[PDB]
Amino acid sequence: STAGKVIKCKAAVLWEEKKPFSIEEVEVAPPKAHEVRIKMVATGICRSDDHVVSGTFVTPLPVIAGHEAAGIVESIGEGVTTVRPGDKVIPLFTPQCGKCRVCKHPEGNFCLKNDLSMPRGTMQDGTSRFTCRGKPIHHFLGTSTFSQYTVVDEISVAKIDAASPLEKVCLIGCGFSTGYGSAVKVAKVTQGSTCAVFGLGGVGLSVIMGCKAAGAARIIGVDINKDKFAKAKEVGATECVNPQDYKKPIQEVLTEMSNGGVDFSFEVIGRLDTMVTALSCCQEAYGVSVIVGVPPDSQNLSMNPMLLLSGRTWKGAIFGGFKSKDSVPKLVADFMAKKFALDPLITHVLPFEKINEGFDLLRSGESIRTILTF
Amino acid sequence: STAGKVIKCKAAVLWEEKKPFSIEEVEVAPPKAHEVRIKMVATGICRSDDHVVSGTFVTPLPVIAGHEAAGIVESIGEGVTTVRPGDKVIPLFTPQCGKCRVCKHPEGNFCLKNDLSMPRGTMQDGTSRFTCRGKPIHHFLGTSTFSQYTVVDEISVAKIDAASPLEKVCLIGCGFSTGYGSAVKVAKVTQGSTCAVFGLGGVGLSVIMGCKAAGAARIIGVDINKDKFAKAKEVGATECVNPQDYKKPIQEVLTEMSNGGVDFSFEVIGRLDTMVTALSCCQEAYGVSVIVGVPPDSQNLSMNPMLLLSGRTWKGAIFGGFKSKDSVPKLVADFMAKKFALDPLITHVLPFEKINEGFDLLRSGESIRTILTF
Ligand SMILES: NC(=O)c1ccc[n+]([C@@H]2O[C@H](COP(=O)([O-])OP(=O)([O-])OC[C@H]3O[C@@H](n4cnc5c(N)[nH+]cnc54)[C@H](O)[C@@H]3O)[C@@H](O)[C@H]2O)c1
Ligand SMILES: NC(=O)c1ccc[n+]([C@@H]2O[C@H](COP(=O)([O-])OP(=O)([O-])OC[C@H]3O[C@@H](n4cnc5c(N)[nH+]cnc54)[C@H](O)[C@@H]3O)[C@@H](O)[C@H]2O)c1
Ligand SMILES: OCc1c(F)c(F)c(F)c(F)c1F
Ligand SMILES: OCc1c(F)c(F)c(F)c(F)c1F
Ligand SMILES: [Zn+2]
Ligand SMILES: [Zn+2]
Ligand SMILES: [Zn+2]
Ligand SMILES: [Zn+2]
Repeated sequence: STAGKVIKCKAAVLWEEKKPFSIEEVEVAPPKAHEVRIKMVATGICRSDDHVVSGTFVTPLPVIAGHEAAGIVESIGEGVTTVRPGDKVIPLFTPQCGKCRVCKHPEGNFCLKNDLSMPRGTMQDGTSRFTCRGKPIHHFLGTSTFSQYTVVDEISVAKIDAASPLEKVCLIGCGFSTGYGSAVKVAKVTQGSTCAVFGLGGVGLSVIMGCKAAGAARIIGVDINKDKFAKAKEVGATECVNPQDYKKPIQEVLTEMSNGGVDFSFEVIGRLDTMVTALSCCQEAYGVSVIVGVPPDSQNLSMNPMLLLSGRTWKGAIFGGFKSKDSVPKLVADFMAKKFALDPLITHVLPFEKINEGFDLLRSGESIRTILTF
Repeated sequence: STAGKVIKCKAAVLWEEKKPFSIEEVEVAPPKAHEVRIKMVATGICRSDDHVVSGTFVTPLPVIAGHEAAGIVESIGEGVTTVRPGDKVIPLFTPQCGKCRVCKHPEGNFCLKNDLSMPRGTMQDGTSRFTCRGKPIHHFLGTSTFSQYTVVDEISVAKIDAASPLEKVCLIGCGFSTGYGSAVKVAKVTQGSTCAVFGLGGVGLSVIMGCKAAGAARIIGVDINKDKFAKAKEVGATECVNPQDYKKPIQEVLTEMSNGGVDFSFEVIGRLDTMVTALSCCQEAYGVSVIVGVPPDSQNLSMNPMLLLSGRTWKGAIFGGFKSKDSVPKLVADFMAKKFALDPLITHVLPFEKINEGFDLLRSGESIRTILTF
C-alpha cells in the first residue's frame, strides 16, 4: 500500500527557464484534508507548458509543470466526497470552488481560487507536496501533471467515466475543451457564419471543430506554417491562408475574402500583433473576436478604440469558458457518445521518459499534440 | 412655394478649428432624388459637435455641424416614400439604408452608408447642398443641423409622431438614445447588477437612465466635476466618486467598492486612459465594458490583453446600438407614453443665434444639454 505514505516516483522537474526538463526521483507527500493523490496515466504537451520553459508565462521555479492530463486516484484526504481511490480523473488547471462570485455567476468560469493570475505555485494551503534532492518544488496551476504521481486540491479534479481511454481524454483537460468552448460557448458561433482562426495547433484545430459543430458556413484557417493546413481542412476549415504569401496585411486579405469582415475571429497563437489583426478582420459593426492565445509576460498591445466604437466585441477566455468541474465529466461523456473526435489532435504518442523529445517536436512545428504515457 | 428653389437662410458655419461658429447666410439647394429638405425647429449641443471644433473628430472643413435635432419637412425629392412635406422628423447621423449587410444583420446598426468611419462631408452622391460666400460648405454625418434648413438623404431621416414636442425629442437624435441603448441594448444590463458610468454629461446620464430601467442595484457615477453628481443621483446613480479625491487609481477604488469588480462599466468621456480604466474595473471573469466616448483622432490606447483572457468582454457602439430609422420613431412614441424622461438632460435653452454661448456653457462644465431653437 502507498496510502498515507510518501511516494518516491519519477517526475520531470524544471529547475530553471530555457533548460530541458530533468527526469528524476521526487517525493510526493500524502494528501491532506480535501486533497487527492493521483497516479498519472497520460499527459499532453500544450504550448502553455512551453511558455513556462520560455518565460512567456511566469510561475515560480523550480516547478513540476504539466496541466493537460488524466489519471487514476491513488488516495484521498479527509473530507473528500467527489472522487474515490480507483476513479479515473482529469485535473482541472482552472478550479471550480462552487463558492466564489465567479463560480456562482452563470457565465463565469475563472474561479477566484485559480493559481494563474498571481501564481504562487502551491496547493490551496500555500504549501507544496513535492520535494526533489531535498528541495521543495513548486506546483503549476494546482495540477503538476509531469509526474508519475501528483496531489491536487479537490476543487481541481473531476471524476470521469470509468471506461474512458485516458490516452485520448487527457486532451479534455486543456486543448480540446479550450478551443471547442471558445467557439461554441464564448464566441457562440452561429449557423451559416464566416469564422477566421489564427493558429492551427491543437487549440486552433479544436476551435475549428467547434465552429463546424456550430454550423459555420466558412472557416478560414490562418497559419505561417502551411504544413498545418491539411489537418485544418480535415477537421472543417474551408480555406487556409498563409500571411507570408501576401503583399497586403492579412486583416485586409480576410476582410476582402469575407466581403467586408468575418462574423467571428479567434486568436489562437499568443502574439500581440495577431490579437489586433484578428480583431480588425471581424466585421466592424457586429463582428466578435476571441483571444485564446497566452500573451507574453507584461507586454501591452496598442490599438485604435474606433475598432470597438463601430460595434465590434472583443473578449477572451480561459478553458473555453467552461466551468471546469461541471463540464469536464460531460465532455468526456460526449466523447464516449461519439459527439466529437480527439484523434485528429494526436500526432505523436511517446513514453513520459521522452518528454524533452516531445517538446522538441512541438517547437520544431512538427507535432500538434504529443501524448506522454507513464 | 420654396419647393424646387434655392433657400437662403442662416446657418452656423465653422470655417476653421478652434474658432467660434459664424452665423451667416447660406444657400441651401433643393433636394435631389431620394433627398429631403428640412426646416429645423430645435437642435442640441452634443460634445461630439465640439469635437469637430477642437479637432478631436476630424471631418472636412469648412462645415455645417449639428447632428442632434428635430424639424419639419419642407420638401421631398423625386422617389421619396418615407416622409412627406409637413411631417415632423429627426435626422439620423447613423443612416439605415435597409439594404447593406449591417442593416440586414439582427445586431448591427452601423450602416455602411455612414459618413463617420471615413468622413467625406457630403451627401450620399459625393456633393454638397450648401454654399456660403459663393464657396461650397461640407455636410457633417449626413445631417448638418446647425442651419435653419438642411438637406439629408432619405436613409438619414425618420418620420416621428405629429404631436411630438420637437424641443424635447431632438435628444432622441443622439444623446438620450446613445446612452440609454448603450445600457439596455449593447451592454444588456441585468437586474440586480452593479454598473459604473464614467462621465456624467448628457450621454452618461442617459446611460444611468438605462441602467436604472434595466433594474441595476448599484449605479456608480464617476466624474472629475463633482457639480455633475446631484443630477446623476436624481436619474438613478446610487453613489458618485471623483477620481481626484483618491490616492489610488480609480479602477482599484471601483474594484474595492464592488467587492471584486463591477458587472458593467461604460466609458462616456472620450479619453484613452478612461477606456482602459473602465475595462479594468469590470470583474475579470464576467464583466462587460462598453466604450461610448469618441477618442482623439488617430490615437491608439495601450492595454494588457490578459484583461480580456480572464473573461472580460469589451465592446463599443454608435447610437446605443439602435437601428436608427426603425428605432427613432418608437423611442419618440415611448417618450410620448412617458416611458422615459428627457427634461433631466435639458439644463439650458437658447435661440439658435446664441449657439456660441451654448458652446461656452458646455466647455465651462456648466450645462448638460443646451437646446437651440430656430
Ligand atoms: N486560453 C486558454 O485557456 C488556453 C488554453 C490552451 C492554450 N492556450 C494558448 O493558446 C495558444 C495556442 O496553443 P497551441 O495550439 O497548443 O499552440 P501551438 O500548437 O504552438 O499552435 C500555434 C500555431 O500558431 C502558428 N503561428 C505562429 N505564429 C503565427 C502567425 N504570425 N500567424 C499565424 N499563425 C502563427 C504556429 O505555426 C502554430 O501552428 C498558446 O499561446 C497557448 O498558450 C490558451
Ligand atoms: N458613441 C456614440 O454614438 C456617441 C454619441 C454621443 C456622444 N458620444 C461621445 O460621448 C462622450 C460624452 O458626450 P457628452 O455626454 O455629450 O459629453 P459631456 O457633456 O462633455 O460629458 C463628459 C463628462 O466627462 C467628464 N470627464 C472629463 N474627464 C473626465 C475624467 N478623467 N474622469 C471622469 N470624468 C471625466 C466631464 O466632467 C463631463 O461631465 C463624448 O466623447 C461624445 O463625443 C458618443
Ligand atoms: O494552456 C492553459 C493555460 C492558460 F490558458 C493560461 F492563460 C496560462 F497562463 C497557462 F499557464 C496555461 F497553462
Ligand atoms: O455624437 C455622435 C457622434 C459619434 F458617436 C461619433 F462616433 C462621432 F465620430 C461623431 F462625430 C458624432 F457626432
Ligand atoms: Zn470559485
Ligand atoms: Zn493548455
Ligand atoms: Zn445600411
Ligand atoms: Zn452626439
